[PDB]
Amino acid sequence: MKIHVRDSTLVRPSAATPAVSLWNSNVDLVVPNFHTPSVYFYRPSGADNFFDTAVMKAALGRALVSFYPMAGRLKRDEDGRVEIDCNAEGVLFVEAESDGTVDDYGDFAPSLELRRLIPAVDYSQGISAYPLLVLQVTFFKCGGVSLGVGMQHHAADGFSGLHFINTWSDMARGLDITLPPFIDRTLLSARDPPQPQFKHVEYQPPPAMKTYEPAETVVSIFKLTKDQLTTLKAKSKEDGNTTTYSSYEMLSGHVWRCTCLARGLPEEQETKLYIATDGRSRLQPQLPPGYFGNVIFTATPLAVAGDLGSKPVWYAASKIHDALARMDNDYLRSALDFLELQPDLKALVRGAHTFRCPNLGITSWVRLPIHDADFGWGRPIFMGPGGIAYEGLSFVLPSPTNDGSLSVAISLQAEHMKLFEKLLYQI
Repeated sequence: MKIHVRDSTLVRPSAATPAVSLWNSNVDLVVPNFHTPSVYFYRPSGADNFFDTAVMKAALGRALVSFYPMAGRLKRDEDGRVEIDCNAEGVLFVEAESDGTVDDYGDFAPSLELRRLIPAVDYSQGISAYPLLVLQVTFFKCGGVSLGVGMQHHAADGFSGLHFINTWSDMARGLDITLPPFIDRTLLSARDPPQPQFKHVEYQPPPAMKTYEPAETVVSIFKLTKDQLTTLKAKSKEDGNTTTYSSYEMLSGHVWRCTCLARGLPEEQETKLYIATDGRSRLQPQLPPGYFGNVIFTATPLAVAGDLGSKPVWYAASKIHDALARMDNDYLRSALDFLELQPDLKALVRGAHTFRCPNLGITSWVRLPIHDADFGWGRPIFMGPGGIAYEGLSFVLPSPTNDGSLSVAISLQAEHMKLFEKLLYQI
């Protein structure tokens, strides 16, 4: 596929905004130095102004008035802590055309081909050189469009990112803002003095394999029907168990169990699962609605591969449930204090090393309004991560339709992926 840039421009807020330095909490700092990628695809609606970029950019400028740190730059304070200079220098907006088609992406498995639909960022010129948000509208030969989004993680987590994109699309459709963002991350300050309660399992080194060989990773995506999910949830009754687990818990346990078997892990091999969890739900007092920043904490259940394999899915689901249950306000506040006492927070950012065999990360977007980004020409037919970076990461994506199906997108070694698919459908 050939992609050709027609125009690129910095879009600034359409009205005055505060000229301030925005503090980053410890949760805003334990994030990649990258732009988190996501992509939206849209089919032609028949309209004559399909994804008119003037409509797009005007609505973007309005949205940036309320989300003004999105238009800022990173800088460091005197002590070297990264903060957001809310200088309204603007967001990058790229209009692109492609000699390919939306059909060329098939089932939209989030391979690294999607990265071409998001603007590239040069990280070699220091942290202030690039915008915090980079956007690309690509016009395909077939008439379809992709919106590619690259969001610098210090500014916001997925929840705030979605808040922004859906606000933007509302404004493109002529609406006013539904949920004003709340901008003040000092609500997530550590206690003084920091008083950690635990040696937080989520920042400890994961189990290892004892040998490594090299592995290319493939990315696939698999749909599970409503019927299949219902059947899966009902397996909680297996072996006379009477505790019920949620569909989320049962599916994540199922994926975990399937990954272990697909990878042929030895029976005694330990495995750690990393589950992102939104603290907005648990922190006390309630964070204001529309809180703008990062509030993602990690639940990390542990198991033995042989036990996951030889026991019902609800065994894995129970581990997941317990690991999530313990993350109440006290535990989240503990984690903030734990971070405060770390000497180097970027050392805690998880990479490919974290999610290699035997471990796994599962991110669920099933609860989230990811398809509400209707800019006036319809909801997307697909929304996903813009390329799963490495082996051992998975995303659970709700259907764009109301058929109650979902998709598991996952990155595995190629020899593992085929067994994985077979096991996933043994419901």
